[PDB]
Amino acid sequence: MAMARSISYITSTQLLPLHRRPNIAIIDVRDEERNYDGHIAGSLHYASGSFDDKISHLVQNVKDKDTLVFHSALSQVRGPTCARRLVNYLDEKKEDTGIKNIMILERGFNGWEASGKPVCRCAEVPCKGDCA
Ligand SMILES: [Zn+2]
Repeated sequence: MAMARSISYITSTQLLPLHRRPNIAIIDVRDEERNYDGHIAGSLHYASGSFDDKISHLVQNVKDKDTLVFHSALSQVRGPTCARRLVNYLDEKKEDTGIKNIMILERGFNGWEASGKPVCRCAEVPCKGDCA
């Protein structure tokens, strides 16, 4: 009942009605190497030494088709922080949002970490969306 107007999270099913196409990707920030501590799937984690040199980078590579999901887990608390930095860059430039549509994942990888063994293991490089 009125809860889907850009800049919002989507439930497991909410992903069905949309599922635009590969144009979607999940952004994460913390260090990447310090977050996984092993392997992983989907969503790419990045630094934050600039906080603005990462969204100009994404803005420069909008690729036209672009859907962005932030956090990678379930916005347990950092989600708002994700938007916080979004504001930081947008503050540096203005009306940034290199992404066509920004939303937050309902599951991300909370089930895997929380109730799906520690973290992805395997022994490959391109294993899953993002495995470090
Ligand atoms: Zn893996």
